[PDB]
Amino acid sequence: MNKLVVLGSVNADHVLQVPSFPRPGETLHGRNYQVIPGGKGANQAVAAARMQADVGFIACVGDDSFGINIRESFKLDGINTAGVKLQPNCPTGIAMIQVSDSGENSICISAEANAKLTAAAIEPDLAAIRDARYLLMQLETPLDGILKAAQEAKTAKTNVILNPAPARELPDELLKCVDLITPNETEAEVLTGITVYDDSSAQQAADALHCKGIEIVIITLGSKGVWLSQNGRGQRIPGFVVKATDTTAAGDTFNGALVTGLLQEMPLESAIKFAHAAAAISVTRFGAQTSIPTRAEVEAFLAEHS
Amino acid sequence: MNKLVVLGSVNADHVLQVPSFPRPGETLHGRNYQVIPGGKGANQAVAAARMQADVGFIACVGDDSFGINIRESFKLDGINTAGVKLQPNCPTGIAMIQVSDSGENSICISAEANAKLTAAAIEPDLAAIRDARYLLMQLETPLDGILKAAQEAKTAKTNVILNPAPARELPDELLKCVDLITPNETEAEVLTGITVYDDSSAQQAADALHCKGIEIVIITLGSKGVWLSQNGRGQRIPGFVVKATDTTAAGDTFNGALVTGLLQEMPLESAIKFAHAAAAISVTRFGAQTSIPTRAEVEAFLAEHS
Repeated sequence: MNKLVVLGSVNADHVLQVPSFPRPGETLHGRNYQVIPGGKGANQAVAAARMQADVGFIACVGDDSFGINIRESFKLDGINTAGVKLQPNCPTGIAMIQVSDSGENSICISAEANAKLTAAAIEPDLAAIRDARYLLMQLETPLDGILKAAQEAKTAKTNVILNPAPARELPDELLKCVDLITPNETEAEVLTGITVYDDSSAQQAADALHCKGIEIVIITLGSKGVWLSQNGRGQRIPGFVVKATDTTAAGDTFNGALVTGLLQEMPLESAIKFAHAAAAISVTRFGAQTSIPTRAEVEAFLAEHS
Repeated sequence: MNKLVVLGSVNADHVLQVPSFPRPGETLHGRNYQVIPGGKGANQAVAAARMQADVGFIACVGDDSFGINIRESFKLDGINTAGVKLQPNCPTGIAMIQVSDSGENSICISAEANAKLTAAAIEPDLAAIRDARYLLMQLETPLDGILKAAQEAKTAKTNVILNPAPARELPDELLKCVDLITPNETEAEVLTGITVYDDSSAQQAADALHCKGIEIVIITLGSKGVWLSQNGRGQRIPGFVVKATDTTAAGDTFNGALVTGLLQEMPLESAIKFAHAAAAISVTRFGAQTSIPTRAEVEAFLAEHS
């Protein structure tokens, strides 16, 4: 059997470059069309697996031949595709982003197949949920599904991780079942109502978060730190003075790596440096699944910086 | 060697219902995304194949898990996949059609493989174009690709029909090589300067075409019917007492069937009627390249009316 479990949303991002934004009536001729596999659960697991983790994936994809072009694409990169199930006649999720590239980006996102990640949808995967040492999830899947996964674990012990991305709002009864949380400043706020900008206010979030049954709270503060708190012990990790590049996974690899730390007996602070490496290497990289570096890398990088 | 030859585009239509017209900044959670096979050049050759004709297709697709599956899909519909030149390291051509649930639409067109079709790319296809009796083509692929196709067709006594879709302004040198023309209200002004809305105005635009070397001029106006102007000796034709819902493949079925008619020796006057049926049956079906009826279906339909 397996030891790491990702529970999340695979989805293809349809990219096309246009000369300007749209408007009602006419049509735009586009250029450089590409499809980049994406979606948190898919990133935060290919992120893991490349660091050799003993990882399993729980996600829902469609039968639109791509949906199958990903169930292997995964399976090769280490990952156990057992709990990634094919939804019949539903496509895997999508993003239609017409580009500015003249300004900002118009994103139109569907959830399609990702909407089948429900309570009854992973009753067979609970086996793996319990016998696993960890569990990783983000909020691109329905809570109804994100929930049974958490609850099945806690009762039969397993630390549970939640990326609050993409930002929304959660019920208390759930955050109690989380043994961490790695929000981002602009998200993090919506979970409590505390605009994070400096060290002292960065602390108020945690306790407010902590107070909801959460042991560890690591709010990414982006270009400068990783606010860590183990029951209130707030800190700071100055990240990496490097040469940045695109957004992409970054917070997907980061969170993807942090869990790769914890499995190989690292203490958190040891991992957060490790994570921030991946979050520092592949941010000179770009794309999505194209960014993510290997163990050989990050470990080498850690050495190259001292 | 096949009797009818179609030259035109291929599309993939990425339609996803949007609930609010896209704007800058933030995203959107649309629903019910479908991938609907398309492209003018492609509807019409599929239209043709549905009316049991001898059709071959000359078009460009891509490596895409579509551009291959579509070519295999063609044959199961009886198509000469000869000239279906494929494209290495390139996606096909696409239409990103955002609904608005409602208000207005956002169709967004991408170039891609519908571009390789240049004068030079159809050279071994003269073989097909010359000995064939008809040539059907539209305006969604490169201009210099058609320009050569029309002339060697004419010089090889092969009839050429030009669907000027989508509407654009064209040079001479080519219009001297057309044997028949199929525009609408919107198409005429871009080539004859006439705003054409009724019988007196419809005779005048035509002439300009006539003055540009075009004999048979068929200006179709979906709702009100078609104005033919076969050398000035012209008339008005009521296309069946019907509607138009997915006019997408409507004027595509019209064009596919009309040439399918003329090919079976039908008189000009009778084939325009023939198409008018299939369009009238096509327009009542939801969907785009799925809104196309079978021959028996159209033929039987004809009996039921008069």
